[PDB]
Amino acid sequence: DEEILEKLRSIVSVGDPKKKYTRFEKIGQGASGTVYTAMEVAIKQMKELIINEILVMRENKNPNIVNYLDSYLELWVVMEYLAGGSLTDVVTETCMDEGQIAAVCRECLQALEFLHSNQVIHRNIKSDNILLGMDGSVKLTDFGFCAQIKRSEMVGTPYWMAPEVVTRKAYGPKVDIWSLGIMAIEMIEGEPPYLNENPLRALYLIATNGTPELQNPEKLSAIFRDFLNRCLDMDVEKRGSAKELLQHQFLKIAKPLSSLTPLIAAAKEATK
Ligand SMILES: O=C(c1cc(CO)ccc1Cl)c1c[nH]c2ncc(-c3cnn(C4CCNCC4)c3)cc12
Repeated sequence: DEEILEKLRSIVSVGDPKKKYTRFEKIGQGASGTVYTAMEVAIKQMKELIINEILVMRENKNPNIVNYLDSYLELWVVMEYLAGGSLTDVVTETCMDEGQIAAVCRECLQALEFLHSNQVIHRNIKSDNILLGMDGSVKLTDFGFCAQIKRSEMVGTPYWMAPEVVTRKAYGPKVDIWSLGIMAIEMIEGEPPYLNENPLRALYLIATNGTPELQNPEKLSAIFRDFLNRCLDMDVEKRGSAKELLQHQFLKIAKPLSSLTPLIAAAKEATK
């Protein structure tokens, strides 16, 4: 209703975006809207959720969060451009080693530590929401499902949701730790657990089986298996916080972020 639209209109910038930005080039299509490149920036063209998202993004700037630049009123959102694409492209088309996985996990944990200390829960951590820079920069985006703080809304993407979310229990920031654990499984196996199943049967599987099992756990080092176990603990109090996990031994084997640029080149070659 008009009252929420007025609040949204008071938040967006005024002036012609067609006059501030040039060289529009379409680079994608999805559920939300159409993504363009301009001058380098990335512009997504598409109620109370759009307000929460713009507000949370302006208020929570961090080097491990894609920079929100501007918005215009149908609704255009201007972000920094990360030319290396998404982590999804890398996870589905390449074999990442433990040093590369640890580098990505560390970057994601730094973004989560920042968010959780600012009482923000992302609730939609997945490889699709991780953007890569041409230098190997790792950044988090899509704050549409975020909540400012316990919660009990069944919010997220089925395959990456924590059991306490799926079962509609009072939950906290550690739901993002579980989702990161699922994203580390994506990095290992190419997919989150139960992707072959329909989203509802995955929800039942998360609620009944709990901690998912790896297809080949013997292939992982002892320190990596432990890191995953701390991410995917059933008991929320036992599950590690972002601050605690930043000190885990697994992150000490992290390779420089430059080690990710051959993966970006491989993903770009596979998806052409
Ligand atoms: O999309 C968003 C976005 C997200 C939100 C969150 O709601 C808000 C607003 C925006 Cl503008 C991006 C923000 N910065 C980006 N930097 C790079 C890319 C990028 C690079 N390559 N690709 C594609 C993937 C499909 N295949 C062809 C290549 C996309 C996308 C964005």
